[PDB]
Amino acid sequence: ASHSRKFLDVRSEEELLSCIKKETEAGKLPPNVAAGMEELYQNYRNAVIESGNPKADEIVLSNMTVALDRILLDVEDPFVFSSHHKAIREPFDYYIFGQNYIRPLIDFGNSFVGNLSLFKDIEEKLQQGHNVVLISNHQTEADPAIISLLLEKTNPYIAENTIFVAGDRVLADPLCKPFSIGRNLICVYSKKHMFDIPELTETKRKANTRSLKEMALLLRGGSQLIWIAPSGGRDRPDPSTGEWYPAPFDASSVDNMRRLIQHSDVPGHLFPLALLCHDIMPPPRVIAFNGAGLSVAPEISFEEIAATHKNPEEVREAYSKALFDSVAMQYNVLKTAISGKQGLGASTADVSLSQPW
Repeated sequence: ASHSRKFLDVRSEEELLSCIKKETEAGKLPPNVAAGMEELYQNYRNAVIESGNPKADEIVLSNMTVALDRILLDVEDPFVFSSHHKAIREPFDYYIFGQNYIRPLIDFGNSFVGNLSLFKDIEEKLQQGHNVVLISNHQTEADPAIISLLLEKTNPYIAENTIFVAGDRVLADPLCKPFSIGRNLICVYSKKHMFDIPELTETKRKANTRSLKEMALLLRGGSQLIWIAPSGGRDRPDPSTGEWYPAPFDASSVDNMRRLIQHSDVPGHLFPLALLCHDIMPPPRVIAFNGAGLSVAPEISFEEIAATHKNPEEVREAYSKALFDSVAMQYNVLKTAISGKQGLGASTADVSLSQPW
């Protein structure tokens, strides 16, 4: 069994669309995957053309041709994710593939980074051998790429070496897998969906145990940069007001992360991180060109929280809530800069915004 390379011979939208139909009729694409490709093509095309980019036609055809080639390759021979997955960069550079694919969807012109200088401080801690965990919200299946693209110029180390805790659809759906192959990951089934199919819960636990043992081993070696969203899912708009805010954190996931970092025999840090990009690829399909925001702020002192609270349970919830409140402060600044149309004027004493592209 060899890989079919027909999508690479495509030279137009018509040939690209016919190639989907031709591969489907030849039985090489299940109907759901063929439909998802059509949807992906149309939505991506519209978003890039809608953006006004002078090179939209070329960009769409190029990026979609490669994407469809790589998706088909995964349908033919599905990648299996190791507990810890290192980004594949050779012989096909899946990291660059994913960067290039998402780049045209971000309106850099209206995108913002909060507290850039702190990402440099994060690099200096990693240079010292410390471990750093970014405690973040999560908005789209493309978060890792969006994070990486916003920091690619100023902090390429972070952009390429961050290890994302991720799992579920992005590691299973062939439309998403080629993107994930190009990222460093710790593969974990979310608590959120753990019970969706009860017959599979034990299998998921066992897999999460392997991944978490591997993550602890990595932390023992030091210099790890890990991203995790303790809400365990993507943010959703308020059902009443329609307003988007970071989803509440699972305080136990936070506490587990803090404990691992404390018991790694290596100095570690948890920083609150906010990301704003739901418009680009929103959760329940839809793709749009839009500005994005990323911000980090200083670590919360667990000691101070422990010193001002009355018992263990209250301390754990207060610590998670302090991280959440920082993420939400930062997220509000990004929101104010972007949908609030304030740009850099949204800056506050806690969040200094910049556009370093």
